[PDB]
Amino acid sequence: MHHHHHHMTRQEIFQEQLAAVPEFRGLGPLFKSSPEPVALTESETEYVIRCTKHTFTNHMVFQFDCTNTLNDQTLENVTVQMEPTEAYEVLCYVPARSLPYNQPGTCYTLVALPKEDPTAVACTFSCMMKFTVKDCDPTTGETDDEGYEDEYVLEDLEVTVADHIQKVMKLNFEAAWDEVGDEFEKEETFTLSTIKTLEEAVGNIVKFLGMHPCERSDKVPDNKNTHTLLLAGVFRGGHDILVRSRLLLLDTVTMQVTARSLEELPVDIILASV
Ligand SMILES: [Mg+2]
Repeated sequence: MHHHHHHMTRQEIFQEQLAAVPEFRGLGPLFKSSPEPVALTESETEYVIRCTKHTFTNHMVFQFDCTNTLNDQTLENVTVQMEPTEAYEVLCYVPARSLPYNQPGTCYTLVALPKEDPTAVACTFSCMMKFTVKDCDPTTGETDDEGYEDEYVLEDLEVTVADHIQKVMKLNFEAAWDEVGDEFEKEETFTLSTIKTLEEAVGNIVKFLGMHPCERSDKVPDNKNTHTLLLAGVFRGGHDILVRSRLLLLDTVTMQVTARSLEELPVDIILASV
């Protein structure tokens, strides 16, 4: 046999970084990280704040990679305070100790996932940078050690169902469907009373759920007013979540959505979210 060398993935690298923060020691394995960050300030403003969402089994860590672009200040003890609309609970802030001009640094916010009503995955967080400002001379580097506390309002951060699911390919959706079986199979019919094409309905569902459309089911053929969308993912904690939507277009769209998993909670989440 030929022996390959292991190359670390993006997820393995984040896992290593996060396992090195003492506050995150008991979170269990990293489940997923958002494939691209979100900017929480407008372009060409004082700060660049790039947020990556890291999902664990029962928690989420929000990583903020932060740049102070102003040459007449250094920021210290920087966090991004987060206030949720729903029952996510902030547990810990890990600050960036120092943000000198044009030297990026990372802070984190740790939150628990909703316990009492675990289907409540949608949440909006009001975000505010909190920090100490120390004036410094742009040319001399000289810093005034008498700092003061300040804050800076950021854009809201949205968390959705797509943050709790990792997309996964299934080449044979029906085999996967059968393998999971029907112990927690649930179906709900939804009326999409504003939507007048199958293409819009399918595109919207695929984007919202953040699951993988199997067997080219994200492509609607011409001459058809019926269609079946087949979606696959893995829910946090490692169990597959599979969704079938049977859509019918008559003036507008109606659909029968069925979900299967070995775990009841993701099925409930899909149906509540859609
Ligand atoms: Mg200034």
